[PDB]
Amino acid sequence: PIVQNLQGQMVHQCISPRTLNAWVKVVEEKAFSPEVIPMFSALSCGATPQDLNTMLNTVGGHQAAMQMLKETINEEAAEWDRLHPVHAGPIAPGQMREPRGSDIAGTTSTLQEQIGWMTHNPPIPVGEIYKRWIILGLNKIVRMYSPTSILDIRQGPKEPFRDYVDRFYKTLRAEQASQENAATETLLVQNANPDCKTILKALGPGATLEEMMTACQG
Amino acid sequence: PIVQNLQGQMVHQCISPRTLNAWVKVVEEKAFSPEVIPMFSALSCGATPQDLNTMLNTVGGHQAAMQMLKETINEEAAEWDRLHPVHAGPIAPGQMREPRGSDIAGTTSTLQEQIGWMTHNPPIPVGEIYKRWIILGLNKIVRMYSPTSILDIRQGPKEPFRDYVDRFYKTLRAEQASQEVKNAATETLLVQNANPDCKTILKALGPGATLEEMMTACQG
Amino acid sequence: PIVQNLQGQMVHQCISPRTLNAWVKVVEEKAFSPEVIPMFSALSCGATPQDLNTMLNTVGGHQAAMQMLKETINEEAAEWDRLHPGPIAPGQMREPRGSDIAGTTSTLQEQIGWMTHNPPIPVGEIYKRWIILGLNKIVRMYSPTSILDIRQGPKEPFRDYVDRFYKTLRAEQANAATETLLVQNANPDCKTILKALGPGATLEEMMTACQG
Amino acid sequence: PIVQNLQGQMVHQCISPRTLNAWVKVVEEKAFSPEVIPMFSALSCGATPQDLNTMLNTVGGHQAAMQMLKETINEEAAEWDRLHPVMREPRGSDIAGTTSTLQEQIGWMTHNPPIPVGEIYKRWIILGLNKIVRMYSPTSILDIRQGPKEPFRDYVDRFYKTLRAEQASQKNAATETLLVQNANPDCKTILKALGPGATLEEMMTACQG
Amino acid sequence: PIVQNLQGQMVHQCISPRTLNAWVKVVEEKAFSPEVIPMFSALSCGATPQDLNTMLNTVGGHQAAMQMLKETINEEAAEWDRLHPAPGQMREPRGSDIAGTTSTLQEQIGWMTHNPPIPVGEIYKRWIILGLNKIVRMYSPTSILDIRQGPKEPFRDYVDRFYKTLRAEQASQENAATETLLVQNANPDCKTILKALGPGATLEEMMTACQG
Amino acid sequence: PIVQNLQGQMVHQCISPRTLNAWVKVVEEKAFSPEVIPMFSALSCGATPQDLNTMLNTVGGHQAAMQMLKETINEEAAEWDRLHPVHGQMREPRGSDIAGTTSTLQEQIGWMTHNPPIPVGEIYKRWIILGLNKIVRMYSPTSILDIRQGPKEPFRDYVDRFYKTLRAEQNAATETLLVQNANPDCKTILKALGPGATLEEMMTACQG
Ligand SMILES: COc1ccc(N(C)C(=O)[C@H](Cc2cc(F)cc(F)c2)NC(=O)Cc2c[nH]c3ccc(O)cc23)cc1
Ligand SMILES: COc1ccc(N(C)C(=O)[C@H](Cc2cc(F)cc(F)c2)NC(=O)Cc2c[nH]c3ccc(O)cc23)cc1
Ligand SMILES: COc1ccc(N(C)C(=O)[C@H](Cc2cc(F)cc(F)c2)NC(=O)Cc2c[nH]c3ccc(O)cc23)cc1
Ligand SMILES: COc1ccc(N(C)C(=O)[C@H](Cc2cc(F)cc(F)c2)NC(=O)Cc2c[nH]c3ccc(O)cc23)cc1
Ligand SMILES: COc1ccc(N(C)C(=O)[C@H](Cc2cc(F)cc(F)c2)NC(=O)Cc2c[nH]c3ccc(O)cc23)cc1
Ligand SMILES: COc1ccc(N(C)C(=O)[C@H](Cc2cc(F)cc(F)c2)NC(=O)Cc2c[nH]c3ccc(O)cc23)cc1
Repeated sequence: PIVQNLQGQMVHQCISPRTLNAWVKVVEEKAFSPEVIPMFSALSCGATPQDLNTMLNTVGGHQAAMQMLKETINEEAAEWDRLHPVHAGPIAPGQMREPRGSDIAGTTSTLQEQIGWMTHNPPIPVGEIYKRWIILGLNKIVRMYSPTSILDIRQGPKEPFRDYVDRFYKTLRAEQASQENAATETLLVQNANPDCKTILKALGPGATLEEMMTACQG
Repeated sequence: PIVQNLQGQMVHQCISPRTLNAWVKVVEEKAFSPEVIPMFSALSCGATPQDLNTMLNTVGGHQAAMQMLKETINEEAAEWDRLHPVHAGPIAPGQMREPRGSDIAGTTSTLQEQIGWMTHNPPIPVGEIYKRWIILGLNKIVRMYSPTSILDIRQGPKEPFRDYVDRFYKTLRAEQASQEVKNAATETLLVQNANPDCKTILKALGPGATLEEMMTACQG
Repeated sequence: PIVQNLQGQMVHQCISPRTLNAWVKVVEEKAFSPEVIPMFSALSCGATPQDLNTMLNTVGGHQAAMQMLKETINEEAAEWDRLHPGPIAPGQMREPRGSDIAGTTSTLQEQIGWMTHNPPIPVGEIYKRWIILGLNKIVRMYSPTSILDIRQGPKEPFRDYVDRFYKTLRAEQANAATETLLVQNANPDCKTILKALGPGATLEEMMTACQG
Repeated sequence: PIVQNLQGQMVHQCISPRTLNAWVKVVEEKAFSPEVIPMFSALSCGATPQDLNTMLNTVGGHQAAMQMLKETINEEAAEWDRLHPVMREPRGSDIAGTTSTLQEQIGWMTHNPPIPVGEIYKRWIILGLNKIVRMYSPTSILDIRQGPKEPFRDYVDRFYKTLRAEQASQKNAATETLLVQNANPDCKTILKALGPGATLEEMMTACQG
Repeated sequence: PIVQNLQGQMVHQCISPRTLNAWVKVVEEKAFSPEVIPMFSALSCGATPQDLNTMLNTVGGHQAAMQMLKETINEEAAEWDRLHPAPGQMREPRGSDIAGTTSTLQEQIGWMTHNPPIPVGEIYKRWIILGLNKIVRMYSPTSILDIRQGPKEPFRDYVDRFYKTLRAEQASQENAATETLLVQNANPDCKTILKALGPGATLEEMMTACQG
Repeated sequence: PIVQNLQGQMVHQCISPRTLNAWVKVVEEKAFSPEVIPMFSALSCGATPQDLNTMLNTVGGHQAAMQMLKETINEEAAEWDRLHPVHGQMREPRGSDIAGTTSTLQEQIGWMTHNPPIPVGEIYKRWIILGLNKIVRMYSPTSILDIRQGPKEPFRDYVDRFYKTLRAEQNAATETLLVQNANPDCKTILKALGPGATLEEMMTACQG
């Protein structure tokens, strides 16, 4: 990744064994649950395209998901090439060549070119552009991997209300891929059990979740 | 977070993998015991709003508490807008735009903007303001996960007095959001709910006894 | 804590997760054995009062001990307000009251300013003294046995008995009377060998003599 | 490694104990799975030829693979000698670290223009490790066939895991046709019903069952 | 400890939590096996007297050994005093100053970073290691004379127990007098081979001769 | 060890706890498998003689090997004294000075940072590695001549044991012994390949 040194300059630094083992562990233990995505975004803070490909290359299984992520990256690189064409000719002195999509994805660019773009003034943040594409692809994986539907989650008989809300917003997080509403508010009350659903309407309009869960505490 | 450079300048550092894993382990082991909050504040020392959002996003379960946490933050952000409205217009050179509630919460602000606010002269501590709101919502969550009232904490017939006082003040800590409270009534409620053997010894000590004297007396 | 920047400059730093987890693990495993106190002092090296309150606040259990700790802190702060009872000259800082040392009515900026002043006032070191004074009481409380009740078993090795004698003595005292008390409660066999060595014998001589 | 300092200068650091431990534990757990190669490349960031030999020397088992690795390195080194026939430029044995000192390696890596003997040697190592991953792959891609009761996702998992070990981590037309051709007769109908050029997300939403 | 700053000046640093935990673990898993002493010296590299007292204070059990160590420290501080009985003449440390019982950290650093320096931490560590050597010897269970090769014991396992026992009995200080005992206590089959090797054989040759 | 600060100067550093614990755990786990030696050389990067004695002194068991190591060190130090006899000239180290038995830390640093340096730390590490090589060869349970492919053993497993054994003890002679000690089935396939076959070719021809 690109970090700041003691001269106030941005310089390249090798990716650390801890960051690599942390990314491997969250994938082994949590597959593609929605919370994996912010963890990926945090562990790849300051990453170059080479680093992002490194982290993605340490995933041993889930190869169908990885191939989908590649097809998503290829569609974002094609759109980048449409909106930002590369002009022919020699590069102005002290400047970098224009990055095409395959440069941002680290397939046709060198590490030194990635450093050049990311530390230029102004910087062309090819690590952040590529990471947006990867998170777009991973969000589509989180939805495809989600088992139950938000419509399916209905409260049990003797199940406490807080456990039903737990399963509710967890499934909702996988359905929207951690994207954040009276639509989901009315689904919560509708799919409850008859005992609490009666008191929920009696609370009034636009009650807070705190108020709802105090009303169905017992 | 934003840390002191060896030069002495406030500069942005990435959130460390050790910090991320520490917060994940605290939530999975301690759930929402009261001591989780000072651990959250200590692990998020110097955090930007983006870091705070990152720590909350690593929480896998407790999604009910997380939705309730969002609702507390929205109510604090709406209150920040009422007190500090944004003066419309262009921003003077070398200045930052006035932050609104969603900027402090990190939903309509960028990382570069949060860095500018926190390292400005004088600083606008959008990271500290956001953490104050998060702790307010976490206070509610600690009370919700601690259902047992302090009135229902009663020493068992053969329970050691020290274990009874432990359950008493840990229950009192969740109810009172870890706020320091000197109050005679709770100190007499402690003696009121001791078992008959230690209650006899405590009354034979006289009123206004310190906690150390009380625990020494019921050491048997 | 307040640490050493390479420019000889005193800078504030966040408590690391390693220190936080270390102090938590020490209390969970060792409770309040006497060795917890020097571990707290060493883990709080260079601490502002806010840092000390943070370490105390991460303790999950032992809330009876923590309430006792507060009662000692309040009684020590009440004595500081006696011995060191408003305008503030430019460049300088206010004078600290007991609640300022404990970090209840003071900020991190006021604390850092006190501990980096040209005439320094170590509010963290004064606070740490108050905390250790309270941790000592908690260690005496948690010691299950008095030093008088430590007696060598009939078949217990002299080494194992002296281990319990001095571990108890450490918690109680958180000397000739201890030496006479040590030989007086050895089992009868070891006892007369101790009387046979004469007085003024080192512990190394005593333990190698009781080896049989 | 030859890494950036803090005053903007390239200096030589000792290999970190945490790095050596991470490499040893990766080999013990993953053996020679395809993901071992990018892991080796990330942990050898900036390494000199001496550092690379150190990493390979910490491998305890797999001494058959380590000997094939040596034979790949010898082939690359001999080809380097032929392509660079006789500032003294490094020979193949110099790049491999058998005839060069640590000072000569640093002097090559930090010259201007540099001769990156660490990156060259790492290229030969990765080429040798790729032949080992390919050799130790259990199954050919042509024998991956969807089970009658196997969910389509699990079949695509095995297909690309096998293809990664076969092609040694290198959308091809022969693979897109092979994936449809070896699916069970039920999903193979639904796939050809979508038409040509369907995305994998479309093919897995259809045969989601 | 006292460490080097990039400014070239010797600065004081807080003892790290990883160093503290490493020392607590060593004492808990090895007790007073001989190799604990070199691990203690390495973990206390650069230590001040205050740091050395911290490491000793984190030892949980073994309080009989800790009291023995104090008695060794007092004796060395007394001998130091007997061996050490102008405008700007620096006050030199007493035995209690080196041990840290009567000196502040500021005074300790003053001696350690003076020109010329007085390494009170290295002097104190010298006394501690002496007392630790005494504890290692006393804690050694078996005498070197009772180390005998079993009838079906491999020669290498016997030599392992022999030299490990010898290390505790000598506290890791430095002989054909040991080679004689090694040969004499080998079982009859390996002893016949060792005699046939003639005198002056290396250990390497002895273990290769007794492998079958 | 001796590492450089941010002034281009070589400075002394306390050996770290993480390095010490790593070397202790290496000896506990792997004993004296051949890879212990390059692991030692890597963990003692830049070490002084005092730091090398520290690493060896923290080994708990294997005292038979540790005494063998002392006898190897004594032989190398005596040979150094033979090859450097006594005759603003700097005093040069003796064998006991390189081993750290008669030299202080300040003298070891003075040698290692002098211009030009006398690297007593690297010279000592050379002697120690020579001694560890004898130990690894000693601990080697089986001769290379006794590694034979079982009648049901996969050829890859036989080659794994063969080269792991050859590594502990230490080429056309080895390629002969590898083919000679294979079971009669794979030995027929190997001899039918002809000369010049790589190990990759041999393992492919006998993978069945
Ligand atoms: C309302 O104020 C906001 C609103 C958005 C944010 N941002 C920018 C975030 O990234 C927040 C941070 C966050 C996480 C938390 F667990 C609890 C909080 F209080 C805040 N994360 C999510 O939205 C992702 C998420 C978590 N669980 C879900 C359930 C269903 C779903 O569809 C999405 C989610 C901050 C403040
Ligand atoms: C009277 O002296 C004070 C008073 C307040 C403080 N401040 C500023 C704190 O943050 C202290 C730090 C602290 C923690 C500790 F566990 C033991 C100590 F001795 C000090 N935190 C708590 O009090 C929070 C707390 C813990 N358990 C409780 C049970 C019931 C309850 O209602 C609250 C709590 C310092 C000194
Ligand atoms: C005599 O020389 C001295 C005397 C005092 C010190 N100081 C300044 C200390 O802090 C020492 C450091 C220390 C600890 C150790 F376990 C072994 C050592 F050898 C030294 N700690 C204790 O006294 C605390 C202690 C431990 N066990 C006890 C049993 C009974 C008791 O009442 C107290 C204790 C240094 C040198
Ligand atoms: C031919 O190209 C070379 C040749 C030598 C080197 N040097 C300078 C090394 O230090 C190499 C590094 C190495 C290790 C590896 F496991 C695989 C590689 F490909 C390279 N180590 C060994 O030779 C030690 C060794 C490991 N197993 C053995 C089995 C039998 C034996 O007798 C010795 C060994 C580099 C390149
Ligand atoms: C199409 O966009 C690209 C294309 C190539 C890259 N580069 C430069 C890489 O190194 C990528 C990084 C990567 C990994 C990932 F698992 C998922 C992603 F989306 C990206 N690795 C692989 O290609 C190796 C690989 C993994 N599984 C396979 C299955 C079969 C196979 O034959 C090869 C592979 C980046 C972007
Ligand atoms: C002969 O060359 C020397 C001689 C002395 C040294 N010095 C200065 C040491 O500190 C050495 C370092 C050392 C340790 C090692 F395990 C193996 C080595 F080769 C060297 N330590 C010991 O002697 C302590 C020791 C370990 N096991 C023992 C068994 C019986 C016994 O009575 C003592 C010991 C270096 C080189």
